[PDB]
Amino acid sequence: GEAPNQALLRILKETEFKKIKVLGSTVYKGLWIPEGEKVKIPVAIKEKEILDEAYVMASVDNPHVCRLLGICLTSTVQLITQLMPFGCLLDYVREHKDNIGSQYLLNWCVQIAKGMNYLEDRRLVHRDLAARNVLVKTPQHVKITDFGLAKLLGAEEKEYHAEGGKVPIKWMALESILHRIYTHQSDVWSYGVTVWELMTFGSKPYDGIPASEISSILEKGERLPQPPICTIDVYMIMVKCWMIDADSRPKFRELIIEFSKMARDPQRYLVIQGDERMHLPSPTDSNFYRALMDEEDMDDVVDADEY
Ligand SMILES: *[C@@H](CC(=O)Nc1cc2c(Nc3ccc(F)c(Cl)c3)ncnc2cc1O[C@H]1CCOC1)CN(C)C
Ligand SMILES: CN(C)C/C=C/C(=O)Nc1cc2c(Nc3ccc(F)c(Cl)c3)ncnc2cc1O[C@H]1CCOC1
Ligand SMILES: CN(C)C/C=C/C(=O)Nc1cc2c(Nc3ccc(F)c(Cl)c3)ncnc2cc1O[C@H]1CCOC1
Repeated sequence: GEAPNQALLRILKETEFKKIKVLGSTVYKGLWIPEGEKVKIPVAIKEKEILDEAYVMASVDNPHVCRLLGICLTSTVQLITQLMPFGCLLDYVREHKDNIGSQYLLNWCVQIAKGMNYLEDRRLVHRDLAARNVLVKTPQHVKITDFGLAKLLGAEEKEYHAEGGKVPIKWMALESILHRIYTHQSDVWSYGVTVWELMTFGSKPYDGIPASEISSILEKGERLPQPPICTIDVYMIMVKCWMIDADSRPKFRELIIEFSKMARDPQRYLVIQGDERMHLPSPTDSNFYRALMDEEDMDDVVDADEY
């Protein structure tokens, strides 16, 4: 029981949207033009459980998390958000398997963990983290989305018990599979899987194995394998995320740091054939920040903004 959520739910008129085109099953492309303000805000449009998803998206503000611009009540309920032009990261990495480099992959890892740590501070358990629910604003800026299964926790409450509903098994932590328990530390597990998804350029977890065998696979000790491009340093972290003890997994704030240190020297932690040739994103604020210090300190210098 925390502070009054004082977020503003904004109701939007049908007459403000223009040039609506479909994306698939429902979500749409579109343009929002607020009352005669003469500006175009590109938007996505998704068509009472949906009103919970709205409450959440309405209530979150952070550079690596999608915010609801508003809802629309005409005919049926519609969620309006900023259009992310490059779509979901899962499709993006598949689409650019042979054009993605090591700096990008590590930059996204940081950005996601940055978003998730935020959600942890707001007491939200996402419950459906995966590369499909990470979207691309620009190639070097990704955001977390899709709070359809998200749940808020009390100040008191540490876990969330589920009543039975469809959840993707191959991202789920073991406690979630066996005991229907959800915690920030189960989202950590899912984050590990998401990193595995990126480091294998959009491969399918446990490809071939059905969902029924999963709980029993993980009980036996087996995990996802070490991606070819991953040094033991990176794989270690993934495996740490998939540990049986929820409290022994990394913590999203720790994951920021671990991945941020690697991002200084991506070619030391990922070995991508043709990485010399790949396109590089803009230097990170952190990587810039560090070069401005004395050479003696730079070994261990950390940008406080990621701490
Ligand atoms: C991934 C395809 C994909 O994600 N496409 C896509 C989504 C999207 C969203 N998503 C969204 C989710 C929840 C929600 F409440 C709202 Cl309001 C939106 N949001 C904005 N823009 C999006 C764009 C988008 O795509 C782009 C590519 C073509 O042009 C748009 C496939 N997995 C689902 C498997
Ligand atoms: C992440 N990497 C794997 C690939 C990097 C891709 C990238 O930067 N792409 C793309 C970058 C684009 C870009 N960049 C840009 C940058 C700085 C600026 F100031 C301005 Cl004004 C523009 N501007 C316009 N279209 C683009 C389309 C891209 O890609 C489309 C077209 C074909 O494939 C998808
Ligand atoms: C920064 N440096 C470290 C290297 C730069 C790399 C780079 O730009 N790469 C690559 C750049 C690409 C590019 N750039 C582009 C830029 C401006 C434009 F107006 C237009 Cl139309 C296109 N467009 C399409 N594919 C590309 C593939 C690249 O790399 C792939 C294909 C070969 O191996 C990996």
